[PDB]
Amino acid sequence: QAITRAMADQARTIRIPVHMVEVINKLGRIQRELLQDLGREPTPEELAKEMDITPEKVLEIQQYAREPISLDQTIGDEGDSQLGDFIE
DNA sequence: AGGCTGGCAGCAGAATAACCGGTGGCAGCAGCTGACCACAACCGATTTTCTGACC
Repeated sequence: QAITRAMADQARTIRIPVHMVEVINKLGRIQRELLQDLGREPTPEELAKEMDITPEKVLEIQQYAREPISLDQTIGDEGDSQLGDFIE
């Protein structure tokens, strides 16, 4: 309990609370188990009717579940420039 | 009897899974307002300046 609770509290930059981390993990497991059986990526309608929620709610959860990229990686593959100098 | 001098050798660094309880936020909305536009009228002189009669 302590390890999983603290991993939810500290694993992310923009902190997501524990209950939304629970529903993100549940949506991930549901999507993986449906993708294995279908042979295809499941639609938001199929995920929403599986998890007993709305497709808008599924889209909001998949919106919240995104990690930031970094400003310091060299997006020029020659290494001369980094990403933080290409932002207006 | 060891020691501290000497190269000698080796190395760091820089550049090019779920429950339960509780508690506070919050948004939605009837329901006092209460200040506020806001038309819309209505008058209070005001000044001009004819209008009308006076002898």
